[PDB]
Amino acid sequence: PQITLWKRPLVTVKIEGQLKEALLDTGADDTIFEEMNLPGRWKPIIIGGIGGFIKVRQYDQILIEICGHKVIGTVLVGPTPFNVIGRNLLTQIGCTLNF
Amino acid sequence: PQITLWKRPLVTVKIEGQLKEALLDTGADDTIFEEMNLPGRWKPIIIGGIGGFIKVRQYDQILIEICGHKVIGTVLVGPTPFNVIGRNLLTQIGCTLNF
Ligand SMILES: CC(C)CN(C[C@@H](O)[C@H](Cc1ccccc1)NC(=O)O[C@H]1CO[C@H]2OCC[C@H]21)S(=O)(=O)c1ccc(N)cc1
Repeated sequence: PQITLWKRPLVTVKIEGQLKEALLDTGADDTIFEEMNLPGRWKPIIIGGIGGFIKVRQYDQILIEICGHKVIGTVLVGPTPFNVIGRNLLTQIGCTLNF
Repeated sequence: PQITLWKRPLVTVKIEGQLKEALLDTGADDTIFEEMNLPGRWKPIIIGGIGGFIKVRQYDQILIEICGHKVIGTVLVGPTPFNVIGRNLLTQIGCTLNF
């Protein structure tokens, strides 16, 4: 689908049987989510953004279904004010910016 | 132009005679830049991100030239680690996400 930018690019995602809206963020290298449980072992990491840094739990090989499209990749879990889909996953769906 | 997301969507920008690379950020409501002087008065404001908050000087009706396209709108100046082009300006060029 084509998405304009007059409103926040929210999309519903299915991840670990959980339904959530997520922000298609081209400014995000990686995908981070609010607190929720996921499969496998994880590494603690710190990510930097506007205003400072936050500690998050790093998880690899996470299944997310995004607007009917399937993807697997790294998903970080931490105190983000919003769920964002970063570029690590936007690529796999062939998402592009266009103007 | 069509832009893939395997690398950061950086673009060269011209703003107040200054050349700058900026991040096309669909996760950014507004456009912010690192410290720089711009003409006229400004209002102090606070913006929120993943790491926390920062105070920035708000300027309205700012001319920015982006990859050959011209736009005018609000541009904030503050301690961002990167210059980002938020949705307040991404719309005016008719930028869209596509997958
Ligand atoms: C700091 C930059 C490199 C931009 N980043 C993504 C960006 O889209 C954030 C994503 C974002 C969105 C909402 C809240 C926090 C962070 N946008 C943002 O900070 O927006 C603020 C300026 O315009 C306003 O719009 C809303 C918040 C304000 S980031 O959050 O820090 C980031 C960096 C690395 C990763 N892996 C994931 C996210």
